[PDB]
Amino acid sequence: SEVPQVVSLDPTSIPIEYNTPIHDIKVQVYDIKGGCNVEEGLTIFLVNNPGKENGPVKISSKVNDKQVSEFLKDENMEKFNVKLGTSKHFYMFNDNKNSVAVGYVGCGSVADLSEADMKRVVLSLVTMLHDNKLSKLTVVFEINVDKNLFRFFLETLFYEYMTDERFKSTDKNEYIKHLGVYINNADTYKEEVEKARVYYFGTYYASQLIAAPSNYCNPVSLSNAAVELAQKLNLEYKILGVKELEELKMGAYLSVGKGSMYPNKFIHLTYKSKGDVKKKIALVGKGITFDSGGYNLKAAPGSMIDLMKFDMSGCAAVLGCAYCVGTLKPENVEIHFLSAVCENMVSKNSYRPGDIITASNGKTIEVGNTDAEGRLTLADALVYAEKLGVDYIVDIATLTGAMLYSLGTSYAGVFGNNEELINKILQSSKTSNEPVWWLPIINEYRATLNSKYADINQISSSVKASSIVASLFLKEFVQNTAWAHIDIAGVSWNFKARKPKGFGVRLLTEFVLND
Amino acid sequence: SEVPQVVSLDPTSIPIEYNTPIHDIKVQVYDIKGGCNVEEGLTIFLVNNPGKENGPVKISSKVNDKQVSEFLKDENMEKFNVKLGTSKHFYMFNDNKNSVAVGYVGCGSVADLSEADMKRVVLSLVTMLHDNKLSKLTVVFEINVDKNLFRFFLETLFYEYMTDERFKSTEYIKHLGVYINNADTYKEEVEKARVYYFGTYYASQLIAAPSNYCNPVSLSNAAVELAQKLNLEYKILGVKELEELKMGAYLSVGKGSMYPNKFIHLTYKSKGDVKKKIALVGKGITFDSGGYNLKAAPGSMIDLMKFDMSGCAAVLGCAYCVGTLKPENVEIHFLSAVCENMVSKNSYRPGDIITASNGKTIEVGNTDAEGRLTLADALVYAEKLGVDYIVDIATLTGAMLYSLGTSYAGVFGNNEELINKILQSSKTSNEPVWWLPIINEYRATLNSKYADINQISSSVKASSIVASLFLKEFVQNTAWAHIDIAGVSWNFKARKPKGFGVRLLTEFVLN
Amino acid sequence: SEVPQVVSLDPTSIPIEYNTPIHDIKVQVYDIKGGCNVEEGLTIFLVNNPKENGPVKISSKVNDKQVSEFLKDENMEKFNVKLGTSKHFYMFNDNKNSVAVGYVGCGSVADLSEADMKRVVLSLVTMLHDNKLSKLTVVFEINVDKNLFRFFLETLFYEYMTDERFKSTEYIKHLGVYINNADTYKEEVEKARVYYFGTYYASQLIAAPSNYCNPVSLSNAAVELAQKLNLEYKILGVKELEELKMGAYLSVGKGSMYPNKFIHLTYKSKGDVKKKIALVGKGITFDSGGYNLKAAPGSMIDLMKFDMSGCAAVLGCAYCVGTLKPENVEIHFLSAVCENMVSKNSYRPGDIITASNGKTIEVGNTDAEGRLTLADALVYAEKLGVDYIVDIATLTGAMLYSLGTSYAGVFGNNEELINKILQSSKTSNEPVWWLPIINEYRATLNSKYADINQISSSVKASSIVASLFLKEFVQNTAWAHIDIAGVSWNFKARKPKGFGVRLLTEFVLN
Ligand SMILES: Nc1cccc(C(=O)N[C@@H](C(=O)NO)c2ccc(-n3cccn3)cc2)c1
Ligand SMILES: Nc1cccc(C(=O)N[C@@H](C(=O)NO)c2ccc(-n3cccn3)cc2)c1
Ligand SMILES: Nc1cccc(C(=O)N[C@@H](C(=O)NO)c2ccc(-n3cccn3)cc2)c1
Ligand SMILES: [Zn+2]
Ligand SMILES: [Zn+2]
Ligand SMILES: [Zn+2]
Ligand SMILES: [Zn+2]
Ligand SMILES: [Zn+2]
Ligand SMILES: [Zn+2]
Repeated sequence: SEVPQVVSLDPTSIPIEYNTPIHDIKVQVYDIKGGCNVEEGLTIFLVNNPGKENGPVKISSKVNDKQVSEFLKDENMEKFNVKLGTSKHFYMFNDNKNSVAVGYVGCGSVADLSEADMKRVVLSLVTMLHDNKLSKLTVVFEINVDKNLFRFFLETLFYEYMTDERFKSTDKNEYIKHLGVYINNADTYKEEVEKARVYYFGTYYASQLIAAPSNYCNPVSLSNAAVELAQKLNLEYKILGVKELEELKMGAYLSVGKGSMYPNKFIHLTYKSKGDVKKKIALVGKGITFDSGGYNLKAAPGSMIDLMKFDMSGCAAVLGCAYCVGTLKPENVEIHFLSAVCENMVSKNSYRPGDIITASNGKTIEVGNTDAEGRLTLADALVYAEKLGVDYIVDIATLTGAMLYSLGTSYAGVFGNNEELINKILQSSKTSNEPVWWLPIINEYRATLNSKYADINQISSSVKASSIVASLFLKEFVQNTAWAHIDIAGVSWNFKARKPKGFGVRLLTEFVLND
Repeated sequence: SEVPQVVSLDPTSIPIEYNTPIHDIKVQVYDIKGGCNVEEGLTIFLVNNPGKENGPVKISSKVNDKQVSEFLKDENMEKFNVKLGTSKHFYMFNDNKNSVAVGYVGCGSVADLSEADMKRVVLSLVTMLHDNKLSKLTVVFEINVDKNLFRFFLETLFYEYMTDERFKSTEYIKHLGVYINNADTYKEEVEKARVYYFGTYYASQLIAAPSNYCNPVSLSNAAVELAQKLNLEYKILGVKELEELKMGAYLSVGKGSMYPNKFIHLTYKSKGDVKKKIALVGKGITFDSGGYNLKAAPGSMIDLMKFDMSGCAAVLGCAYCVGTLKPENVEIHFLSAVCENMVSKNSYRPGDIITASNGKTIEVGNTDAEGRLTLADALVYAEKLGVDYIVDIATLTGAMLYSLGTSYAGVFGNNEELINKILQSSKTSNEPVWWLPIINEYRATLNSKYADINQISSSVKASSIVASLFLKEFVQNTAWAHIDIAGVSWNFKARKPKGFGVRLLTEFVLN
Repeated sequence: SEVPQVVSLDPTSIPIEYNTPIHDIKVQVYDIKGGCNVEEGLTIFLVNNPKENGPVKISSKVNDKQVSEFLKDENMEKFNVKLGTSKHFYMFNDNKNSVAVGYVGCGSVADLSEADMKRVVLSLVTMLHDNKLSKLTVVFEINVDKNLFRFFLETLFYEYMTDERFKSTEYIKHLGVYINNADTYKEEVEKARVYYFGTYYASQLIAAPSNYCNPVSLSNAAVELAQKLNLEYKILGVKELEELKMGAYLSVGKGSMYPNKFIHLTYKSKGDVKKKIALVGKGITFDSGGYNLKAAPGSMIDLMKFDMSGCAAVLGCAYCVGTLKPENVEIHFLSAVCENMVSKNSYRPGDIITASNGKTIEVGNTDAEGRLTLADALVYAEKLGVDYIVDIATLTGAMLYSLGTSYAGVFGNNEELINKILQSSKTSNEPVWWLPIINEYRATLNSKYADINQISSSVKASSIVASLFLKEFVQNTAWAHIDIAGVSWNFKARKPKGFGVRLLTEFVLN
């Protein structure tokens, strides 16, 4: 579709980098039991010291170089400790009279690294990659990691190493071309390499969409990006416009976008396996391209209206999952990637606080607050999802700011109507190392959504547990299907690092794959 | 006339039910001095006990049933008391060996029940109707009530009994019996109560109706339909006509709305010599966002602001009653400058200087004080009609909640006699109103440096008075009274409108 | 009796000025008929034009040719009568003596209101403050009744007077009045002087900072005043207050370094008493709001020395009553005085306390301390067996949103008493508007654990809710309540009005 402009300078597409520097890195995996070769670039050892905290550095691996081995001997390394995050640079000449660069990153004293500890290690490693024109990196694992944590290492490395310069003009300014990995039982880890590279881009793709400003990323331009992505992955796609949405009676969703200059666009991507189907899955993401709050404008102190381009993070995660799925191509499964995309703006055309609107399932809704627009969009999307006749419906959304008060910035919350699906989401959490916590849908609060005139209240008057109340509202639009709700309002944006996380991509993909 | 839409799913008319289940209730009034008979349905005795606070229940009236009488002996009822709001249900077999349902509502210990108390009696009575599949209700009055309070009982019964389900997707009684002393005089109050009931309930339907349904176009269409179902003269002034009349203050407010301004002018004329011409003016803001002075502050309650046309709803509800009852020797003008206060590129700005139809220039200090601007141009219009009385009713100021609260509306004005008539009408209609002053000392704070007058005050925080001072500037030589119903229009506890003003304005017109 | 100190530099008494320069002003009142003489000082004509912003015209005959020439229509039409506008010129008279002549515009409306007359006086006083005059002469070319005339003199005296007790690093001696029917107005002159000081005495107490005016020193002041006027007096200390079981009032004062002090002054007539009145004044020397601290924007904690304006008004009334000495009445001047502070000893939000009438009270907001002190004061008052009880208090900030800064609110349980107040408002020219005690709001004060709530959680009609509360503490006596929170302090002029002295005095005398 054509993107409407106010001025000719208004951008008419989202800039997207497909071919990243990371994709050009050749990755080699070796077994430690054959010894380490130390040559060009930077060679880093991941070292810990179990039990003794801040203990001295010891190098276990055999180094196939007499000079370097002498340098890395215990007597020399004892002056350094393994405090998690610590790093050191070494400079020396090898057996062939060439200058080599060696070093280590401390992995603390705990034998089992959490997904957070791993991130801290990688961030230390990225520091060594930044402001250094290296042609090759070599990593030597002298720590115990399982296959999932190893993959997570690579993904995190690839993600943090990458730098988004899509909107830089006058302020720019060499990535490595080779990445060597030494690890015990290397043959058992090689399979994770390309999985990591695929999970990397799915996450980085979502990141680009979330980071892109609302004048670049609007409902028309975003849906366009989905079409382009589907075309590149040979996914079936359907983009529903206003005329189709009207006949489908999506009144709740249509109301939210009334005050926007950009018409509503409902994204429907489908991946179907070439084998007989055993499971049908619907993935629904909240896709508000900008959330101004509507007439309930985000004007209160700490409402953070400048962050509100983030409000399509759920849609981004789902599209990123679409990349991972359409690339890895899982068998015997059919997936629907769905998003009701629109923009919540203030206008003469906007919907009002107090308005009564009718969702596609016939339920009438009294809007008590226009800044609770996400559940309204999701309502019509959930009805759409169930109509597809699937086994699982999973939605992911930056729905409630209360999540920052419940689980904070590290853990997402999962709600649902089916315990087994919840457990499946939680298993996907562990294998993707994207932390999620199970929160209740307390039915005692349901009565507060009883409207005097409408079928149901959008919001509660009394209950301050908005994350739970919102889940109660969504559950009203899934009649008889296993359904889960993931709230990523707290974890989607990395506040200290000033960038998106692309949270949800790897989690949803593990869910699809391990089922 | 055609309602503009953004999407096809947008409503283009206000759903209105005219024939309610309350209209299907056959009402009979008997005199108690002949006996009560029971039989079918539920029979409720309104009882009290003068003197003793929680004194025993004593059924004094004669019951035309040996069984029911034996059950209603003093000794049997002695265990019950008459605490205001107390209710009980009884089961027994009458002389016909048929199961009958009997009970009572406690009417306290005071000989003269108050408006607030009578509503408490009714609500307790309505509770008995909501959870039971009854085909008939019988109410026996063993308390003293005058004709007005009796009518009030019926109105309040009818109002609280009726349930609005216009906006829901996913068994009323058919008979009402009333036993009462001096029944023949109370009989005429019945159909008057039915008329007062709907005028009130018509108003509430409009107010309760959300702002996507009730817009300046649909509301004015509803008024035309009402005018046509009665036979009042009607004319809806459009933007073009309003421009020719130079109603700039009124036109400014609606600038940011997707709905064109509609000025409602209804007229009732008696078929005889007119001795009094009256102009009723209702504030008709279908939705009040506040304009660029957006309602964002804690406690501004923006999601309620569909009620900001309660003044118009009150005026239309009165038009129905007047249209139905057809009073004599009067000519009534039902006026409302309807528009919507929205945020847009076309909206008017704080600081803007606008020109009223009487030529006075106005400096806008706050866009959320928009009611008095539409009223100003409506008052100019009303006085040009050459009337004897101008009365406006409006949800104008939030300060009312801090002055009089949620029960008592405030009345302002430039003529004591007119105020006295409004206060009198407040008594007989049982819609409480308290007289508040227009303090002229505060007028100096409406002096502008550039415009002829300021919209809002600089220093004074008594906005309900300051607003009254602003309104008075647009009535040069006609008795005028102002009724602020911003405090009383919405029943917060019940989460519904009161339809406040309909009965007051009708009592004012009739008498 | 002895005022406690934290440091030796802390004040131990309220400075009071009794003999003011106003008392040194010799006032003569002449009839306009016969013409006006202009010989010394300033002569101001009070002129109107019944049109708007119309020209100035002097109707009165001036027995001086030079001034007459200055006052001819051709000269005066250059000026206008816009309410409060003034001009004055210096010139020589027939005797070649320096005189000053001018006018104050009185607008275009024939009957001046109390607000209008104040703007006129303020324009008059402006000329007084920047001219070294020996004599002011005011010629009334407007119509004023006896009451408005006396009100003119009181307001003139009050605005003219400058309080300088707290300043560290030449009033006129003669006042002349030309007015039609001068004889009927002369008797109002000395009454004005009395009403002025009663108002000024009160203002002196309100303006006095909270470190000067504390529970102890304020009660000490009341005794000093009571002795000068030969009124009997009684100051109740904490021990008495404890034996009287005044828990509501004692609770509020718990966090203060200053012990609670209950002021009880009594005026008795030599003639057989036929009416007994008790006047109750809110006496909070400082109101920080307690643990419910006044910390919200616009809570104006720096004003809160005014929170004893009610007590000041009562004492101001006591001066007038003791001076004019009315007959056949016994008046009781009451005030439960204390301070509302934050401390380890303070009363907390939530506390349930017992008033002297046995009613348990759940404290929902420590800043609503006024009604608690008033509760035990009203209980004390009824025990005196009086016919009328009138309390006057800076009780609710909501008054600023109802009536504003000019009209005080009056509540009550007896229609005749309220009307007597409303009439006193008319004759004292201190504006008061009747407000309703809505019984339908009473149910919000039903405590879950106490007999009654201190405040309402829902209803925002604070003045009415507070009226319902106080109503619970008067069982069988005519009682009226005057909320002067909005009108007590003159914000524009940055000073007290001493509001209520003249109102209550007119109530006692008439
Ligand atoms: N009680 C009540 C009332 C109205 C809105 C909410 C609410 O949860 N609002 C959310 C919203 O705007 N959804 O569209 C909302 C608000 C803030 C964030 N946020 C996340 C990170 C930083 N801020 C996320 C979602 C709740
Ligand atoms: N001084 C000044 C400044 C700006 C607004 C007002 C003012 O009176 N605003 C009113 C308004 O919006 N009129 O259109 C207003 C405000 C609130 C309510 N309210 C009623 C129930 C709950 N709230 C009603 C009317 C006055
Ligand atoms: N419900 C409830 C809660 C908390 C305070 C009040 C209240 O009315 N408080 C009054 C008080 O502090 N009394 O001691 C009070 C009295 C006067 C003002 N005022 C402001 C400016 C001029 N005067 C403000 C508050 C009521
Ligand atoms: Zn929102
Ligand atoms: Zn949102
Ligand atoms: Zn408004
Ligand atoms: Zn309004
Ligand atoms: Zn206080
Ligand atoms: Zn106080």
